[PDB]
Amino acid sequence: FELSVQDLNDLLSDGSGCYSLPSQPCNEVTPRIYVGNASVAQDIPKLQKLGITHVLNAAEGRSFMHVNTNANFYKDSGITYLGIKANDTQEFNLSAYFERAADFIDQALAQKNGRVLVHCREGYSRSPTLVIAYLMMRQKMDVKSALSIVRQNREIGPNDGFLAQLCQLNDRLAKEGKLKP
Ligand SMILES: O=C(O)C(=O)NCc1ccc(F)cc1F
Repeated sequence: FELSVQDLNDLLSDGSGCYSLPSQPCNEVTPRIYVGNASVAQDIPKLQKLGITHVLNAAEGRSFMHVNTNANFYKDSGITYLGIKANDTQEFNLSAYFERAADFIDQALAQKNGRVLVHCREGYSRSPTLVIAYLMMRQKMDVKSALSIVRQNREIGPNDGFLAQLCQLNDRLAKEGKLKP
């Protein structure tokens, strides 16, 4: 999938081939789904104002490359938490979590007042990958349309390994007849 990954890179970059970082801490990328950074995840007052009911930490961990939070952190607010201990590297198999994350997003949106924040450290690689996978798996969007819609609403940049994982997901869903044209 080296070309399909390059094709996805061309959709992320500007036309000069360069990659921009997020211009804001948090964005609603599709209705009731937000992608953001560590600071928004750790600002409970901000979360309550946005009306976030569910937080999916896609970078849970203890290092400087992780966000060191847990369900306890959110007990007082009544926010429902899910953590995934992922690393932002080309070899980390985030695809093993796609079903779990999609189920959690579905759980959040199944309540009419539900709003989910999917976040990582910068809201740039780990978290957008999960949202894109969700859109493909649960809203029948092909990878190009899903990545494009997220990228229109937030500067994102999944690493090439994550992008290769999304391409393999796309091939499987296509063949199973689960993608809209
Ligand atoms: O998966 C993530 O958390 C993620 O967003 N990684 C990108 C990133 C992390 C740290 C940094 F200083 C600059 C970055 F662009």
